[PDB]
Amino acid sequence: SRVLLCSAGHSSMVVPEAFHAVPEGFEEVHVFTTDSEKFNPVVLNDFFHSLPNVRFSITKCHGLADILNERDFEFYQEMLWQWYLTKMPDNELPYVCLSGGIKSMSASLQKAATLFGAQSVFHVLADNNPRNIEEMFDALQKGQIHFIEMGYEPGWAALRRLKK
Amino acid sequence: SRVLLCSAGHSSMVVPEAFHAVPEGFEEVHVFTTDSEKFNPVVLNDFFHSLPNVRFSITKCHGLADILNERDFEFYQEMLWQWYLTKMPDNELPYVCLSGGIKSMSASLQKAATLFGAQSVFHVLADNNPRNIEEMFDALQKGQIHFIEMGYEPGWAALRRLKK
RNA sequence: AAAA
Repeated sequence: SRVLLCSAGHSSMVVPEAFHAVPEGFEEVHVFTTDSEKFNPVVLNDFFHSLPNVRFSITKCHGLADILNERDFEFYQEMLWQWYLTKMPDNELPYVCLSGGIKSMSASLQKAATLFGAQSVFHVLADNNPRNIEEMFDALQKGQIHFIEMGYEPGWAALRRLKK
Repeated sequence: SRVLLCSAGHSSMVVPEAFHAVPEGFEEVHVFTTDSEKFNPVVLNDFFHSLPNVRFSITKCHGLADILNERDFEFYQEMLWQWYLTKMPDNELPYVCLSGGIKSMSASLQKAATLFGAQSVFHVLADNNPRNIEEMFDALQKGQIHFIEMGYEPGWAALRRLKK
């Protein structure tokens, strides 16, 4: 199974855009984000539940709305890394999109990909930042969505073993 | 010399906020950004023109307006790391603010700090994102500007010698 | 998705 791992922020369209980084799409899409109300899950649940062959989940860093100090970041990172281990497939490395969330959320996800492994680690950028699924598809058909591979990450099998 | 190194984006207020990460201020602030016309330095230059004793410079990634693909990122990263070596002080590590620019710009800056060294690597966060100098001074008074330390970076003395 |  191809599995996509993503952080999310306010812009609802980055995870859907990231879902199109690969022609086949993805079998599983998993999101990690804060408890902030600046993240609205409804658009994500609507779109991904309407796709037939896709397992979708949103995991919140429970009790944390914002990363405002060092303890917040540490708590977020601990929850993200355990989440990464839980959601990644058993016989393959996941795909990882970094574009969602705040910079430090994204950098923590990059570090996780480096330690545990990622088949692909990528940014998605949009010329005109589509606001909804219809504009996303319009942007895709016009070649206005760009995917930037930051690099394959082998990770350490000695760390992937720890998921048990 | 306390020196601040910063990526810059379209929110012109992150660098003047970062200037206040340390009570004694910075003797030098150096900014690196893209060559896109969507970069308006005016409010940035206003702030440091009212601190004429601070050494201040803006360096552009000549020819690169955006990071749209892997070659764009790689060219950005090579100039950024050259500039980091050029700007960092001779006998102590610089301070590094990560909050400006797009995520990939910021990740490349953090990698440079990891490699060449940084006394401090921090994000600057604002409760309500000032848009102008007066709003920022108000937010600083009221403690609405937050600073997150991501970590001291010793770097490698063997790489620092290469500024020769 | 250039302070989410």
